Amino acid sequence: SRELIARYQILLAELAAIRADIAAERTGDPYVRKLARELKRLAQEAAEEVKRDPSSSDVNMALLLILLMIELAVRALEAAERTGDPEVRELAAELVWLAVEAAEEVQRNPSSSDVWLALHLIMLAIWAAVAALEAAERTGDPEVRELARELVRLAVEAAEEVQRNPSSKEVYMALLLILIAILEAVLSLLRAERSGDPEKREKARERVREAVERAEE
Amino acid sequence: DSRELIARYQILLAELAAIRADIAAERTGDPYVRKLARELKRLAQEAAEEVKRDPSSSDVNMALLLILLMIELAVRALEAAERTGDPEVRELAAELVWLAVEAAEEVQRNPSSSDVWLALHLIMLAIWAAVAALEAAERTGDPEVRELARELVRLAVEAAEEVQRNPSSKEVYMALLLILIAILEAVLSLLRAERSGDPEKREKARERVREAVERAEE
Repeated sequence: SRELIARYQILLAELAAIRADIAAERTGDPYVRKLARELKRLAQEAAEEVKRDPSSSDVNMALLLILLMIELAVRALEAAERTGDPEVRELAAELVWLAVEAAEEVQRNPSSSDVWLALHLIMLAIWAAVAALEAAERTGDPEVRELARELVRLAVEAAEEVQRNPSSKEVYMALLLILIAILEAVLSLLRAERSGDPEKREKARERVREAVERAEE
Repeated sequence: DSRELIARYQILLAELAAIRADIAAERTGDPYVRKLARELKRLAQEAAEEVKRDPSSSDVNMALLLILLMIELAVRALEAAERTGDPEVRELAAELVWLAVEAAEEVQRNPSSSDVWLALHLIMLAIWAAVAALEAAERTGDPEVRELARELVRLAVEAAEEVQRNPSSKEVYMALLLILIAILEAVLSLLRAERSGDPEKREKARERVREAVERAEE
C-alpha cells in the first residue's frame, strides 16, 4: 500500500526530472535554462528523500506537491516560450523562481502547513499567469497584451510576499485576490474569442481594464 | 471570509473548464471524443451551479474541485490522444475518460464518501499515465512498442472500470495502482532510450517494456 505509493512517486519524480532536462535542452533563454535545471535538481532530491525514508507522510506530502509543481512549472515555461515574447518568458521565469524558493522552504520544513500552502498558492499563480499570457497572445491587441502583463506583474509581486511570509493570512489573501482578477480577465478574453464584433473586442478590453483596477487595490 | 474568496475562484475555474471542454468539442473530429467533451462541459457547469447555490459544504467543495481538475486533465488528454492521429490511441483514452465521467457522477451523488472520491482520483491518475505511455510510444515508431503500450493501457481500462464500479474494494484499488506503476516504468524506459545514442538501446527499451506488460498481467 504505502510501499506501492512510494514506488509510484519515485517514478513520477524520475519522469519529472527527465521532463525538466528535456526543457533545459530545448530552451533558447538562459534564465529558463537555469530554472529548468533547478526543477530537475528538485525532482532528483525528492526521489532520493522518498528512497531513504518513505515512512514520513509530512515528507511524502511535501515531495508530492514539489513534483506536481515541477510538472506544471516546466509546461508553464515551455508554453511561455511558445509565445516568442521575451517579456512573457521573463514573467513566467520570475514566478518559477519563486516556486523553486518556496519548494526549498517546503523541503526544509515539511511539517509546516503554512509553508506547504504558500508553495501550493504559487503553483496556482503560475497556472493563472500562463492562462492569461496565452489568452493575451491570441488577441494581438496591444493594449490587452499590456494589461495582461500588468496583471502578471502584480501576481509576481504578491507571490514574492507570500513566499517570504507564508504565515501571513492577509498576504495569502492578497495573492488570491489577484488570481481572481486574472481569471476574470482570462474568461473575458475567451468569451470574446468565441464571438463576432469589434464591439466584443472593446467590451473584452473594458472588462480586462476593470480587472486590473480591481487587482491594483 | 476566505471561504468566499475560494468559492469565487472555483466558480471561475469551473467557467474556464467549461469553455476548454467546448473548444475541444468543436475541434475534435471523432464523435466519441465529441460526446465526451460535451459531458465534461456539462459536469463543469453543474459544478459552477452547485458552488453557487451553496458554497458552504466542504465535502461538496472538495468533490467539485476534483471534478474540475479531472476535466482540465481529461480535456488535455483527449486533445493529446487525438494529436497522435491513431484511432486506437483515441479510443483507449476515450474509454478512460468515459470512466472518469461515470466516477464524477458518483462523486456528485455522494460527496461525503472518501472511497468514491479516491476512485475518481485514481482514475484521473490513470488518464495521466495512459497518455504519457501512448505519447512516448508514438515517438518511437517501433510497431512492437506501440502494441505493448496499447496492451498496458487496455489493462488500465479494465482495471479502472473495476475501481469505478467498486470504489470501496482495496484489492481492486491496489490492482489499478500496480498497473499504473507498470505503465510509468515503461514510459521511463522509452524516454531514457529516446535520449541515448546506442542503437542497441531500442531493443533494451523494448525488453523492459515487455517485462512491464508481464508484471501488469500478473
